[PDB]
Amino acid sequence: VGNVVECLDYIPGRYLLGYIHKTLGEYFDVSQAIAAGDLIITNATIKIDGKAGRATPFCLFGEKLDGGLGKGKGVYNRFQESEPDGIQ
RNA sequence: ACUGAAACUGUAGUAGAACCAAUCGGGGUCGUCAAUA
Repeated sequence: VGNVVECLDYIPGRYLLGYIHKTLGEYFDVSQAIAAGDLIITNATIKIDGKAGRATPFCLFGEKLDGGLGKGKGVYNRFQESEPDGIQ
């Protein structure tokens, strides 16, 4: 956007494609696999619990003053929980 | 169903102005000393 580039907080799988070509392209036709769907390289997301971190579900809601996942409390799964009495 | 490329946080700017390390002072001159028996 003009003279600034904003950055993602994950690595998209397309950036690893050139590495997939370089390392494995001699063992199979990588381009053919891509076209056929025989290859998936996922996004690289932050490692949590020793595994790929999973994008925070939008069905989670924080108590606006005192809650949310950053505050570690007052997090409601609105797929399963009614909105509390008097708390936005 | 495929990483954009390429681009010097540089350019100009005197840590300086002001402030006496100074003020006063004849290299001079006279009475004892000591405490017992």
